[PDB]
Amino acid sequence: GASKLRAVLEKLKLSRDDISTAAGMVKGVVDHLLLRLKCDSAFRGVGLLNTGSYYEHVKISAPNEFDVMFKLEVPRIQLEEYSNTRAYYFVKFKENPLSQFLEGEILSASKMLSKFRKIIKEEINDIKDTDVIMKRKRGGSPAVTLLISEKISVDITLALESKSSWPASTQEGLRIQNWLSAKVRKQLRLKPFYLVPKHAKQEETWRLSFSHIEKEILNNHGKSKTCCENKEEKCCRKDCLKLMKYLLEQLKERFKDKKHLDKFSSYHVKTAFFHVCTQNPQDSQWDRKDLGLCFDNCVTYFLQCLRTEKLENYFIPEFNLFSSNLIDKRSKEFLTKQIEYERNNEFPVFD
Ligand SMILES: O=C(O)Cc1csc(Nc2cccc(CNC(=O)c3cc(Br)ccc3O)c2)n1
Ligand SMILES: [Zn+2]
Repeated sequence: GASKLRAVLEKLKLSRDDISTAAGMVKGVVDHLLLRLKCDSAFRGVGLLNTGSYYEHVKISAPNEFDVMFKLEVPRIQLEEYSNTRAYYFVKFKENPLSQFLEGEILSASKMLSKFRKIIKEEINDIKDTDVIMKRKRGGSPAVTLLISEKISVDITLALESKSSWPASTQEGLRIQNWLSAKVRKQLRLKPFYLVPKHAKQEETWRLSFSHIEKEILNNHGKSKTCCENKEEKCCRKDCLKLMKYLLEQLKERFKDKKHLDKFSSYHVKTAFFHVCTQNPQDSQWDRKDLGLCFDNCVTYFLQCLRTEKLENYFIPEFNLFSSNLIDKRSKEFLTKQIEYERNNEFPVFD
């Protein structure tokens, strides 16, 4: 079966590294937006989360779809935990550039997104080169989506940066100690945390964002410092993640007409994969000759999470991604049925 898996990985590589003028058209549009935003006293300290890398995708089956984050440093920050949710907070301070966005003691996520969208939609009209259009949708983050030329899309998210100790909810999270080490857990937690506008079921809440840590773990994934740097040390961690992302993206497209899978995203997949990496910390548990075995095990864990209705957040342990108060049993049982059929028929959806 692994020869079908490696064929799927071979086809996914042929669309990645290919010659595309889109990755430069995206960078040119981003730089335009970022320069205009810096003119405003509120958005003066704005810039990309990972500079040099605009080319970031949530979707592995949609190369034309890009996803960027615009970070802004919020000093003198003070958080207040919304309704014992563990993940959702209000933003309070300690005259400030964003004083124009305050409502009582709480920072308006709506009025901040408002000025943010306003500026962008004006910067698009000042581009008579390419036909950029601003799509407006509800959900907090992604804040805005741009369509360059045709069928080339960029999702821009606004994130507040706090160069201070991560919230008390994260104390027992990121259990990488027996895999990536205690030294690494200490280092990563010394990095800043990001907050994106996100509505909790109105309330002007901000949610914790760990996108920078995710990329950090994925680009240095072995117990060995030289994992995947030589022939003797070749693992299948990344290919296992790639395939799980591709399976959920394919099933989501298959049943776009129904509404059962709308609630599932690559984040449920990545959270589940990191729990597997923790459970199997050795590089010898991910040898490249075991791709079929390793992936089936990844599929099995994700399935156990759907059936038991338990998927702990990788960063905030008391937060369950699969609780009944977020995703209904019927939707999880539909996703279980589809994955079980695919696995039993050696993944036809991959084709
Ligand atoms: O924006 C949406 O609707 C889709 C979406 C994105 S994160 C989410 N749920 C979500 C709910 C509660 C607490 C968090 C905290 N963060 C993460 O655990 C996280 C994990 C990885 Br791996 C990568 C980046 C992350 O920040 C997240 N839902
Ligand atoms: Zn490796």
